[PDB]
Amino acid sequence: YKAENGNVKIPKHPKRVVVMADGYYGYFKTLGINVVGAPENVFKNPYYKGKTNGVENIGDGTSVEKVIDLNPDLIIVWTTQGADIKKLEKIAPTVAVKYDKLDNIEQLKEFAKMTGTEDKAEKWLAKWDKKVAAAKTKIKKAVGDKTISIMQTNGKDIYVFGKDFGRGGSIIYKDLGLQATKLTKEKAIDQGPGYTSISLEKLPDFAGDYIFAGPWQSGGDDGGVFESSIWKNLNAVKNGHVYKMDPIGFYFTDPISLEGQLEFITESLTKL
Repeated sequence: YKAENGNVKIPKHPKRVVVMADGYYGYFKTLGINVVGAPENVFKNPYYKGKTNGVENIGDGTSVEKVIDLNPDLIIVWTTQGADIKKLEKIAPTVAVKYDKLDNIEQLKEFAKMTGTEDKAEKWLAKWDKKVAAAKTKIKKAVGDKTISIMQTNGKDIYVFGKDFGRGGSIIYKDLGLQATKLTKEKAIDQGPGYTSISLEKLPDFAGDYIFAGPWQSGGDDGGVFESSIWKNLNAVKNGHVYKMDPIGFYFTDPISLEGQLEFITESLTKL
């Protein structure tokens, strides 16, 4: 059908897709499309491997040779993935998808039109819109109108995320309608491209009543922030309103990964 990389007619009702874009794997596994290969991370996501990977192979997303051997019938990859968009076309209809062009929820609706299973898609949106109801209440009835901030650490820099950049932020601020610090909203939501880099200095400005902290990438030095003097000085840390966050798990935004995401947020704010 139509695409950012020229209209390259796709076979309706495929049966062998190679999701080159890790992020979009959970979207196909949910819709029903049979995937035949996905990059590294896909198997490293808890929400994924944790319970899904019947017949899919690996490959970081470069070896243009491993892609053929899987004899796909559809090659769906990010526009800026990194692999030559022309070469992959030499294997099977290759549909390039612009990163963040679409939404997060709407992005699954597209992958439903592109294929031909809207009935399996609309079936999910029902379950989602439903879980949210429960959660939105249970939460508000257990946290009132406090301030919840999502932030990750990278060296000496900290990224206090808002509503537009992943990390459950779509869940926290949109799907849950929870409020953040007047500053997190002022620079990470009502402005920023989704996040706001900071330092150990600018922290008691963002740190809300509850924190969803966690490292930037799995395996490595936390930077010394979570082990700093100002971080443990905060009020949110004291009361015990800090919940680590698995980066590999919180990096996706597909359906399967969101359910686990929101679910984590829920118990992390309803326990006594």
